[PDB]
Amino acid sequence: MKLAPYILELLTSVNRTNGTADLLVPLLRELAKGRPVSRTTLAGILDWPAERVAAVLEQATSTEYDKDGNIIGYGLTLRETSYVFEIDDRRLYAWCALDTLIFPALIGRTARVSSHCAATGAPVSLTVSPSEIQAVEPAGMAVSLVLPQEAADVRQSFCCHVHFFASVPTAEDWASKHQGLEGLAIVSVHEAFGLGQEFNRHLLQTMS
Ligand SMILES: [Br-]
Repeated sequence: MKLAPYILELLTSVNRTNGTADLLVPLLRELAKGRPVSRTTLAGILDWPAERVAAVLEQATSTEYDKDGNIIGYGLTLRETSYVFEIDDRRLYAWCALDTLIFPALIGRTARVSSHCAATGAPVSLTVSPSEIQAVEPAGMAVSLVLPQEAADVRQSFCCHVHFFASVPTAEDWASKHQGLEGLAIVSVHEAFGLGQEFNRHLLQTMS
């Protein structure tokens, strides 16, 4: 299917102010270590004033913080979700299925991803590296997509609709009961991974 509209809107929703991509990659790499991230740690990595870190994050409405005010979630998160995302000996989580496909390339590490089919509850898993997917179980695994909204919180408008399914026919049956969602579409996990690759290429091309 044609994926340009999805790539365009996700980039628009993710890149709200200059420096967002510059901040996002280092942040994901820090979160993948499995501990909360302080704004001063980010400031030092980037060579920015901590105020500026704060300004970028403030536009990032969905950002999750802990009781200490440290960052614990921005796409990749320490707070439990339906999408388990493990890097070596650290268990992390992700906000949605497409996230699990995108982050390995940005972090530079291979992740073991696991979840359950949104329609049937069957366990699903795969291994996602920066360049390819492997051990897709079951082999016909699928993903749902919707068109992201520009002036909405990304979790409410996109992430909550983007799931894994046991198969394409199972996903399509599920989708038949989900009208009024702009751009709702079912793709194989392979097609979704390719969408992630194209998104990443465009995102990285906007960094320093
Ligand atoms: Br198009």
